Amino acid sequence: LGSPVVVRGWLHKQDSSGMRLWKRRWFVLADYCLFYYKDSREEAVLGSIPLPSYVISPVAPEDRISRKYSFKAVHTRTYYFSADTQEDMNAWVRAMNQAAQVL
Repeated sequence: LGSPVVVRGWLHKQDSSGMRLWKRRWFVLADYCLFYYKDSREEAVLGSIPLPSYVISPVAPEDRISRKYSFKAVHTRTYYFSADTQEDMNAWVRAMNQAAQVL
């Protein structure tokens, strides 16, 4: 990966299907995209989310997420994310919106 990185670290990503369980992955925001890995070795990339035209917004009322410090990226498909702290949630939403918002 020769891209410059905006931010890295742990987030919980809710699964699409199954029991919709929250998984802890290592996330890298680089080149206007989220890359997720098992861990911080950032060796084998599990998934990719190109962020342009995705709206990242906290705590979707109807979406009834029980877990705290949770936010969502909607493909204006939606992904649900959760940080360990309020500070992290804010840093991530800023970062993702900067990448997403192409005016």
